[PDB]
Amino acid sequence: SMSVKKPKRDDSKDLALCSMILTEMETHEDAWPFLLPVNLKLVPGYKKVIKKPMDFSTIREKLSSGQYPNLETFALDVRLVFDNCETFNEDDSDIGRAGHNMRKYFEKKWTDTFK
Repeated sequence: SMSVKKPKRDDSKDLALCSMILTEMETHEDAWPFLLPVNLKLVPGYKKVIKKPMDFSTIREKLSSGQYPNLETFALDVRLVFDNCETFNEDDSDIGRAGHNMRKYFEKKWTDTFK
């Protein structure tokens, strides 16, 4: 509350550390469905159904330009990419499997870097 704060957790390396995680997600062999925005002209239904499209290149640009206020808003966008994927793709598809795999890969790196 006013003049009552928990001890100050050091957040000075968060930017650099999120950048490293995102590099690792970008270079994963199963990243290919997620590297670029879904083409809303060429994929029927996507625009209407997925209210908030997100992809790795859009996260990279937001990160590099100071549009994440803290590490939690970064994680929310990464999770949005996988939540979108699950909304549009059957589990038993190459893309649906890719999204599950990448979500796991991310959540481990997230815990090991910060928790």
